[PDB]
Amino acid sequence: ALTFAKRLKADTTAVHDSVDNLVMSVQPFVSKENYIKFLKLQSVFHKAVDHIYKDAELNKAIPELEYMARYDAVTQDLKDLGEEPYKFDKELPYEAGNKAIGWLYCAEGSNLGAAFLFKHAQKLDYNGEHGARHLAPHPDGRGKHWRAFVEHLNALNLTPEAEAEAIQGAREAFAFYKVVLRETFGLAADAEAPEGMMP
Ligand code: HEM
Repeated sequence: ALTFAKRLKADTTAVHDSVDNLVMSVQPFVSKENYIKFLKLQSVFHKAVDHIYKDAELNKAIPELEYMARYDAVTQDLKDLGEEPYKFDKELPYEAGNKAIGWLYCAEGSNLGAAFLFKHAQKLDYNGEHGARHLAPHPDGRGKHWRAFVEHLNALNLTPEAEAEAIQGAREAFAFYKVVLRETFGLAADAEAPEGMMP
Protein backbone atom coordinates (compact mmCIF):
# COMPACT_ATOMS: atom_id res chain seq x y z
CA ALA A 1 0.00 0.00 0.00
CA LEU A 2 1.98 2.95 -1.33
CA THR A 3 -0.27 5.90 -2.13
CA PHE A 4 -3.03 7.16 0.16
CA ALA A 5 -5.49 6.04 -2.51
CA LYS A 6 -4.26 2.45 -2.68
CA ARG A 7 -4.41 2.31 1.12
CA LEU A 8 -8.01 3.54 1.30
CA LYS A 9 -8.80 0.81 -1.22
CA ALA A 10 -6.89 -1.93 0.58
CA ASP A 11 -8.63 -1.18 3.88
CA THR A 12 -12.16 -0.93 2.45
CA THR A 13 -12.40 -3.54 -0.33
CA ALA A 14 -13.90 -6.01 2.12
CA VAL A 15 -16.78 -3.73 3.12
CA HIS A 16 -17.00 -2.54 -0.47
CA ASP A 17 -17.68 -6.09 -1.68
CA SER A 18 -20.30 -6.60 1.03
CA VAL A 19 -22.04 -3.50 -0.33
CA ASP A 20 -21.70 -4.77 -3.87
CA ASN A 21 -23.29 -8.05 -2.73
CA LEU A 22 -26.03 -6.30 -0.75
CA VAL A 23 -26.91 -4.01 -3.64
CA MET A 24 -27.11 -6.95 -6.04
CA SER A 25 -29.06 -8.98 -3.46
CA VAL A 26 -32.04 -6.63 -3.47
CA GLN A 27 -32.50 -6.77 -7.28
CA PRO A 28 -32.06 -3.04 -8.15
CA PHE A 29 -32.71 -3.34 -11.85
CA VAL A 30 -35.21 -6.19 -11.63
CA SER A 31 -38.25 -3.91 -11.94
CA LYS A 32 -39.14 -0.21 -11.93
CA GLU A 33 -40.23 0.09 -8.28
CA ASN A 34 -36.90 -1.45 -7.27
CA TYR A 35 -34.88 0.91 -9.44
CA ILE A 36 -36.79 3.76 -7.82
CA LYS A 37 -35.87 2.49 -4.36
CA PHE A 38 -32.32 2.23 -5.67
CA LEU A 39 -32.42 5.91 -6.59
CA LYS A 40 -33.84 7.00 -3.24
CA LEU A 41 -30.85 5.22 -1.69
CA GLN A 42 -28.32 6.85 -4.07
CA SER A 43 -30.10 10.10 -3.32
CA VAL A 44 -29.56 9.85 0.43
CA PHE A 45 -25.94 8.81 0.14
CA HIS A 46 -25.08 11.54 -2.35
CA LYS A 47 -27.00 14.14 -0.37
CA ALA A 48 -24.84 13.13 2.59
CA VAL A 49 -21.60 13.95 0.70
CA ASP A 50 -22.79 17.00 -1.20
CA HIS A 51 -21.42 19.39 1.44
CA ILE A 52 -18.09 17.60 1.12
CA TYR A 53 -17.77 17.88 -2.67
CA LYS A 54 -18.64 21.54 -2.16
CA ASP A 55 -16.36 22.22 0.81
CA ALA A 56 -14.31 25.39 0.16
CA GLU A 57 -10.98 24.10 1.47
CA LEU A 58 -11.19 20.77 -0.39
CA ASN A 59 -12.16 22.72 -3.51
CA LYS A 60 -8.90 24.63 -3.07
CA ALA A 61 -7.02 21.33 -2.81
CA ILE A 62 -9.07 19.69 -5.57
CA PRO A 63 -9.94 22.00 -8.51
CA GLU A 64 -13.59 21.91 -9.58
CA LEU A 65 -14.31 19.27 -6.94
CA GLU A 66 -17.71 20.88 -6.45
CA TYR A 67 -18.69 20.09 -10.04
CA MET A 68 -18.02 16.38 -9.44
CA ALA A 69 -21.02 16.03 -7.11
CA ARG A 70 -23.72 13.75 -8.44
CA TYR A 71 -26.57 14.38 -6.00
CA ASP A 72 -27.81 17.02 -8.46
CA ALA A 73 -28.01 14.35 -11.18
CA VAL A 74 -29.69 11.84 -8.86
CA THR A 75 -32.45 14.34 -8.09
CA GLN A 76 -32.84 14.79 -11.85
CA ASP A 77 -33.16 11.01 -12.35
CA LEU A 78 -35.88 10.69 -9.68
CA LYS A 79 -37.77 13.48 -11.43
CA ASP A 80 -37.47 11.49 -14.68
CA LEU A 81 -39.68 8.77 -13.21
CA GLY A 82 -42.37 11.02 -11.79
CA GLU A 83 -40.68 11.05 -8.40
CA GLU A 84 -40.08 13.77 -5.81
CA PRO A 85 -36.55 14.06 -4.41
CA TYR A 86 -36.74 11.31 -1.77
CA LYS A 87 -36.61 12.48 1.84
CA PHE A 88 -34.83 10.50 4.55
CA ASP A 89 -36.61 10.14 7.90
CA LYS A 90 -33.87 10.99 10.40
CA GLU A 91 -31.20 13.67 10.05
CA LEU A 92 -28.35 12.87 7.68
CA PRO A 93 -24.68 12.52 8.61
CA TYR A 94 -22.84 15.77 7.87
CA GLU A 95 -19.21 14.71 8.30
CA ALA A 96 -16.16 16.95 8.26
CA GLY A 97 -12.40 17.02 8.69
CA ASN A 98 -10.23 14.00 8.00
CA LYS A 99 -13.16 11.54 8.18
CA ALA A 100 -14.95 13.53 5.48
CA ILE A 101 -12.06 12.77 3.13
CA GLY A 102 -12.97 9.11 3.56
CA TRP A 103 -16.59 9.77 2.50
CA LEU A 104 -15.38 11.61 -0.59
CA TYR A 105 -13.17 8.71 -1.66
CA CYS A 106 -16.07 6.33 -1.08
CA ALA A 107 -18.31 8.59 -3.16
CA GLU A 108 -15.88 9.43 -5.99
CA GLY A 109 -14.78 5.83 -6.32
CA SER A 110 -18.39 4.67 -6.77
CA ASN A 111 -18.36 6.71 -9.99
CA LEU A 112 -15.35 4.68 -11.08
CA GLY A 113 -16.96 1.26 -10.82
CA ALA A 114 -20.46 2.47 -11.66
CA ALA A 115 -19.78 0.98 -15.11
CA PHE A 116 -21.39 -2.32 -14.09
CA LEU A 117 -24.51 -0.61 -12.73
CA PHE A 118 -24.82 1.69 -15.75
CA LYS A 119 -24.69 -1.39 -17.99
CA HIS A 120 -27.61 -3.06 -16.22
CA ALA A 121 -29.65 0.13 -15.93
CA GLN A 122 -29.56 0.69 -19.67
CA LYS A 123 -31.34 -2.61 -20.21
CA LEU A 124 -34.26 -1.18 -18.26
CA ASP A 125 -34.37 1.66 -20.82
CA TYR A 126 -32.44 4.15 -18.70
CA ASN A 127 -29.38 6.22 -19.59
CA GLY A 128 -27.55 9.56 -19.50
CA GLU A 129 -30.61 11.57 -20.54
CA HIS A 130 -33.31 9.59 -18.74
CA GLY A 131 -33.17 7.68 -15.45
CA ALA A 132 -29.44 6.91 -15.33
CA ARG A 133 -27.75 10.32 -15.43
CA HIS A 134 -25.84 9.69 -12.19
CA LEU A 135 -24.47 6.33 -13.36
CA ALA A 136 -23.32 7.66 -16.74
CA PRO A 137 -19.52 7.74 -17.17
CA HIS A 138 -17.68 11.04 -16.79
CA PRO A 139 -17.23 12.88 -20.13
CA ASP A 140 -13.46 12.51 -19.79
CA GLY A 141 -13.75 8.74 -19.34
CA ARG A 142 -14.17 6.94 -16.00
CA GLY A 143 -10.57 5.75 -15.84
CA LYS A 144 -8.94 9.04 -16.77
CA HIS A 145 -11.20 11.16 -14.60
CA TRP A 146 -10.58 8.80 -11.68
CA ARG A 147 -6.81 8.72 -12.10
CA ALA A 148 -6.93 12.52 -12.18
CA PHE A 149 -8.99 12.48 -8.98
CA VAL A 150 -6.57 10.07 -7.29
CA GLU A 151 -3.77 12.52 -8.09
CA HIS A 152 -5.24 15.21 -5.87
CA LEU A 153 -6.19 12.73 -3.13
CA ASN A 154 -2.58 11.62 -2.85
CA ALA A 155 -1.35 15.20 -3.15
CA LEU A 156 -3.25 16.09 0.02
CA ASN A 157 -0.52 14.30 1.98
CA LEU A 158 -2.02 14.82 5.43
CA THR A 159 -0.46 13.49 8.63
CA PRO A 160 -0.38 9.66 8.76
CA GLU A 161 -2.89 9.97 11.60
CA ALA A 162 -5.11 12.04 9.31
CA GLU A 163 -4.98 9.47 6.52
CA ALA A 164 -6.00 7.11 9.30
CA GLU A 165 -9.14 9.06 10.20
CA ALA A 166 -10.00 9.21 6.51
CA ILE A 167 -9.84 5.43 6.19
CA GLN A 168 -12.04 5.28 9.25
CA GLY A 169 -14.40 7.71 7.57
CA ALA A 170 -14.48 5.72 4.34
CA ARG A 171 -15.41 2.67 6.36
CA GLU A 172 -18.23 4.56 8.07
CA ALA A 173 -19.37 5.95 4.71
CA PHE A 174 -19.82 2.36 3.50
CA ALA A 175 -21.57 1.20 6.68
CA PHE A 176 -23.94 4.15 6.43
CA TYR A 177 -24.67 3.34 2.77
CA LYS A 178 -25.90 -0.04 3.96
CA VAL A 179 -28.04 1.41 6.75
CA VAL A 180 -29.73 3.55 4.11
CA LEU A 181 -30.04 0.59 1.75
CA ARG A 182 -31.68 -1.58 4.42
CA GLU A 183 -34.22 1.10 5.19
CA THR A 184 -34.99 1.89 1.58
CA PHE A 185 -35.40 -1.79 0.73
CA GLY A 186 -37.19 -2.79 3.91
CA LEU A 187 -34.35 -4.90 5.30
CA ALA A 188 -33.82 -5.69 8.97
CA ALA A 189 -30.97 -4.14 10.95
CA ASP A 190 -27.50 -5.41 10.02
CA ALA A 191 -29.01 -7.34 7.11
CA GLU A 192 -26.21 -8.59 4.84
CA ALA A 193 -26.19 -10.50 1.57
CA PRO A 194 -26.27 -14.30 1.81
CA GLU A 195 -22.98 -15.21 3.42
CA GLY A 196 -20.33 -16.54 1.09
CA MET A 197 -21.69 -14.68 -1.90
CA MET A 198 -19.13 -13.18 -4.29
CA PRO A 199 -19.41 -10.47 -7.01
C1 HEM B 1 -23.66 -3.61 -7.26
C2 HEM B 1 -22.92 -2.37 -7.10
C3 HEM B 1 -21.53 -2.19 -7.21
C4 HEM B 1 -20.65 -2.81 -8.06
C5 HEM B 1 -20.95 -3.86 -9.10
C6 HEM B 1 -19.35 -2.22 -7.84
C7 HEM B 1 -18.26 -2.51 -8.66
C8 HEM B 1 -17.05 -1.86 -8.60
C9 HEM B 1 -15.92 -2.24 -9.41
C10 HEM B 1 -15.87 -3.45 -10.36
C11 HEM B 1 -14.93 -1.34 -9.09
C12 HEM B 1 -13.53 -1.32 -9.72
C13 HEM B 1 -13.45 -0.18 -10.72
C14 HEM B 1 -12.11 -0.10 -11.43
O1 HEM B 1 -11.06 -0.15 -10.73
O2 HEM B 1 -12.10 0.04 -12.68
C15 HEM B 1 -15.47 -0.42 -8.07
C16 HEM B 1 -14.79 0.67 -7.49
C17 HEM B 1 -15.29 1.48 -6.43
N1 HEM B 1 -16.56 1.40 -5.88
FE1 HEM B 1 -17.89 0.03 -6.32
N2 HEM B 1 -19.39 -1.23 -6.84
C18 HEM B 1 -20.73 -1.21 -6.45
C19 HEM B 1 -21.26 -0.31 -5.53
C20 HEM B 1 -20.51 0.68 -4.86
C21 HEM B 1 -21.10 1.65 -3.94
C22 HEM B 1 -22.60 1.86 -3.72
C23 HEM B 1 -20.09 2.41 -3.42
C24 HEM B 1 -20.15 3.49 -2.53
C25 HEM B 1 -21.05 3.69 -1.42
C26 HEM B 1 -18.88 1.92 -4.07
C27 HEM B 1 -17.65 2.57 -3.98
C28 HEM B 1 -16.57 2.30 -4.82
C29 HEM B 1 -15.25 2.85 -4.60
C30 HEM B 1 -14.84 3.81 -3.46
C31 HEM B 1 -14.48 2.36 -5.62
C32 HEM B 1 -13.01 2.72 -5.86
C33 HEM B 1 -12.08 1.55 -5.56
C34 HEM B 1 -10.63 1.87 -5.87
O3 HEM B 1 -9.95 2.48 -5.01
O4 HEM B 1 -10.18 1.53 -6.98
N3 HEM B 1 -19.16 0.88 -4.99
N4 HEM B 1 -16.75 -0.78 -7.75
